[PDB]
Amino acid sequence: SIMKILLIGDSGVGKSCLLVRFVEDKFNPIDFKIKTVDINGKKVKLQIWDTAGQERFRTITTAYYRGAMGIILVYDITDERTFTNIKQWFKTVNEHANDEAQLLLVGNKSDMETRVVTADQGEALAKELGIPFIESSAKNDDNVNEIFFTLAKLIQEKIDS
Amino acid sequence: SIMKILLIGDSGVGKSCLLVRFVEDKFNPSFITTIGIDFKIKTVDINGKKVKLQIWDTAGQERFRTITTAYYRGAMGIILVYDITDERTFTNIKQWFKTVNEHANDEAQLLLVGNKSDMETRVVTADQGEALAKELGIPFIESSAKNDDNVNEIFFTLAKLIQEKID
Amino acid sequence: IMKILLIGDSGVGKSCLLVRFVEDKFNPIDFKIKTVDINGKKVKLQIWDTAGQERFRTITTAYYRGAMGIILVYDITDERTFTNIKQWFKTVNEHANDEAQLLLVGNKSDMETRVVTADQGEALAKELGIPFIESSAKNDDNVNEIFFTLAKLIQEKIDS
Amino acid sequence: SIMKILLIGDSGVGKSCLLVRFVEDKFNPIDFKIKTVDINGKKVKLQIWDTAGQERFRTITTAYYRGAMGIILVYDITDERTFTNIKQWFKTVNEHANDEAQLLLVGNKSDMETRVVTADQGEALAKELGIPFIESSAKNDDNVNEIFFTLAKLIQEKI
Ligand SMILES: Nc1nc2c(ncn2[C@@H]2O[C@H](COP(=O)(O)OP(=O)(O)O)[C@@H](O)[C@H]2O)c(=O)[nH]1
Ligand SMILES: Nc1nc2c(ncn2[C@@H]2O[C@H](COP(=O)(O)OP(=O)(O)O)[C@@H](O)[C@H]2O)c(=O)[nH]1
Ligand SMILES: Nc1nc2c(ncn2[C@@H]2O[C@H](COP(=O)(O)OP(=O)(O)O)[C@@H](O)[C@H]2O)c(=O)[nH]1
Ligand SMILES: Nc1nc2c(ncn2[C@@H]2O[C@H](COP(=O)(O)OP(=O)(O)O)[C@@H](O)[C@H]2O)c(=O)[nH]1
Ligand SMILES: [Co+2]
Ligand SMILES: [Co+2]
Ligand SMILES: [Co+2]
Ligand SMILES: [Co+2]
Ligand SMILES: [Co+2]
Ligand SMILES: [Co+2]
Ligand SMILES: [Co+2]
Ligand SMILES: [Co+2]
Repeated sequence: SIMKILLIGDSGVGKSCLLVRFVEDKFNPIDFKIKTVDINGKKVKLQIWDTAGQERFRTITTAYYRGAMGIILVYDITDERTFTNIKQWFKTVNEHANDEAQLLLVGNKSDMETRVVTADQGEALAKELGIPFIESSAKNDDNVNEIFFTLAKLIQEKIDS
Repeated sequence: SIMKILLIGDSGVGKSCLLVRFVEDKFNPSFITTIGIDFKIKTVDINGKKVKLQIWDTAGQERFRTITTAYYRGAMGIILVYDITDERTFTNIKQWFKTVNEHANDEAQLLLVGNKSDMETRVVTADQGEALAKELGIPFIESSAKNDDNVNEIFFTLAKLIQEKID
Repeated sequence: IMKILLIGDSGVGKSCLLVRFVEDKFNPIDFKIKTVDINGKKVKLQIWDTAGQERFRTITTAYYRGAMGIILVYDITDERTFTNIKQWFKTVNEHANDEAQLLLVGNKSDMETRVVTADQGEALAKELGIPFIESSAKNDDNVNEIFFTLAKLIQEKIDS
Repeated sequence: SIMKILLIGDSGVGKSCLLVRFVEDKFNPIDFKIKTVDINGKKVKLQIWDTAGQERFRTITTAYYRGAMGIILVYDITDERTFTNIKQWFKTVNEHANDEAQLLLVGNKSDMETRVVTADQGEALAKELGIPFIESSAKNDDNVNEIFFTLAKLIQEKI
C-alpha cells in the first residue's frame, strides 16, 4: 500500500531538510526515503522523493510524477521570491501529475524572525489554489510530521472514493 | 499574528529611544543602537489574542534606506515622529508623509507622534501637532521615551487600527 | 558574496578605511574579506582597494566587473579631492554596472583642518542621488556604518 | 565484545594526552590502545584509536573510520579556531563514518585560565549538533574517565 510523495519548490527553501527531519528527526545546515505510518488503522509505507538539487537545471521528469499521489509545494517564508514562484510550480505540477494527485502548500522556516511572507498570505494562496496549507520549521521540528500525516490522510480518502 | 511597523522621522527625534522604552523598558540619554539588527519583536494582546509586532528602526546615516520602495515592503503600520523641542523636525513631517505615501502601500496605517514632551524647551504645541495630524488624516499622540509617557499607547493604538482594518 | 570597491584620489584614506573596518587598527592582494550579518544572514564582503601607482587600473572596465557597491571617498581637509568626486562619479557610471549602488564618504572628520563642511558633502550626495556618510578611519568614527549601510542597500535591491 | 572508539579534532587540542591519561593515568607537557571497562555488570574492551598526527597532513583514511562505533570530537577551550573547526570535523565524520556511530563533543584544557571558549558555547554547539558535551583536562585529570564511560554506555544503549 505504498504512497509516492514528492517535495517540490525553489532550491533553498528547505525541502531536503524537511524530509530528513521527518524520517530521521535531525537538522544540520536513490533520491527517495521510506517511512511507514498508520492511516485509518492500516500500515502505510511512504516513498518520499527529494529533487536531488536538480530543479536548478531542468523541469521535473515524467517518471518523477509517475505514480505520485501526493505533491508538497514548499516555499521559504523569509524569501518572497520562492513564494511568488509557487504559482509557476503549481502550474508545472498540474500539467504533469496524475489527475488525482493531492497537493499541499508548505511555508517553511517559520522559526526565522526575518519572515517576509505572513501566515495570512500563505493561507490566502493555498485557498486560491484549492489546497491545504501548513507552516513548518524543519529546524525547530515544528509541524513537520503534520505535513505528511495530513497529506497521507487526504490521499487515502481519494483512493477509497 | 505578525504586524510589521516602521518608525520614520528626522534623526535625533527619539525613534530608537521610543522603541527601546517599549521593548526593553529602558532609556539611555546616551543610548546607541547596534549597526546590523534593524528590528525588535514584542508580542502584545489586542482583543484577547496574541499579536507579534515586528518593529523596525533605522540609523541616522542609513537614512537613504528610508526613501526606497524596498524598505516599506510589508509594513502595515508607519509611525511618523518629530521632536516637540525642534520646529524643523515638525516641519519636515509633511515631507516624510509624502515619501511614505509614495513608496509604501496605500493600506498601511499612519500615526503622528510628537516626542520629548518632558522638555520645558518645547516649541511645538500639542494643538499644532493635533492640527497637522488632522490635516494629514491620521491619529496623534505626544510621548516621552525619557519619562515613559504614552509610549505603550503609540503601539497599542496603532496595532488596534491595523487589526480593525485587517477585518 | 558582495563585491565592493573603494574609489577616490590617492591620500584620502581608502586603505585606512578598509584596514579599520577589517582589522580595526589604524597606522599613520587587492582585496580583503569580511563576513557581515545582515537580515539574519552571513554576507561575505569582498572589499577591493588598490594602491596609487595602480590607479591606471581603477579607470578600466574590467575593474568594475561584478561590483555591486562603489564607495566614492574624499578628504574633508582637501578641497581638491572633493571637487574631483564629480569626475570619479562620471568614470564609475561609464565603466561600471547600472545596478551598482554608490555611496559618498567624506573621510578624516577628526581633523581640525577641515575645509569641506558636512553640509557641502550632503549637498553633493543629494545632487548625485547617493547616500552620504562622514567618517574617520583614525578615530574609528562611522567606518562600520559605511559598509553596513551599503550592504543593506545592495541587498534590498537584490530582493526588490 | 570490543568497542572501537576514535578521537578526532585539530592537531594540538590534546587528543593524544586524553588517551594517555585514560589508559595509563599519566600526563606529560600500533596507533590504538586497549582498556577493559565494566558497564552495568558487563566487561567491555575499548579499542581506542589515536590519529598518529595524521590530521596535520591528510584526510583521515576512510578505513580509519570503518568499524568505529564511538567518535569523540575534541577542541581546545583556549583556542577559538579549534572550536570553530568542529563543524567541519562533524561534517567529515558524518560523511565518512558509520551511521550508527555515536558522537561526543569534548572541550579540553579546562584547567587553563587562558580559556576563550565558554562552557555555555560548547554546550550550545553540542546541542546544535545533537550530541553530548563534556569539558575535560587531561593535565589535571578532570572528567577524562567520564568521556569514555559516557560514550561506552551510549554505544551499548544503542545496541
Ligand atoms: N532557519 C531555517 N533554515 C532552514 C530550515 N530548513 C532548511 N533551512 C536551511 O535552508 C537552506 C536550504 O535547505 P535545503 O533543505 O537544502 O533546501 P532545498 O534546496 O529545498 O533542498 C540550508 O541552509 C538549511 O540549513 C528551517 O526550517 N529554518
Ligand atoms: N528629553 C528627552 N530626550 C529624549 C527622548 N527621546 C530620545 N531623547 C534623546 O534624543 C537623542 C536622540 O534619540 P534617539 O532615540 O537616538 O533618536 P533617533 O535619531 O530618532 O533614533 C538622545 O540624546 C536621547 O536621549 C525624550 O522622550 N525626552
Ligand atoms: N587624520 C586622519 N588621517 C587619516 C585618516 N585616514 C587615512 N589618514 C591618513 O591619510 C594618509 C593616506 O591614507 P591611505 O589610507 O593610504 O589613503 P588612500 O591613498 O586613499 O589609500 C595616511 O597618512 C593616513 O594615516 C583619518 O580618518 N584621519
Ligand atoms: N594545559 C593543558 N595542556 C594540555 C592538555 N592536554 C594536552 N595538553 C597539551 O597540548 C599539546 C598537545 O597535546 P596532544 O595530546 O599531543 O594533542 P593532539 O595533537 O590533539 O594529539 C601538548 O603540549 C600537551 O601537553 C590539558 O588538558 N591541559
Ligand atoms: Co535539496
Ligand atoms: Co535611532
Ligand atoms: Co512602560
Ligand atoms: Co591606499
Ligand atoms: Co571599530
Ligand atoms: Co575608459
Ligand atoms: Co595526537
Ligand atoms: Co588519575
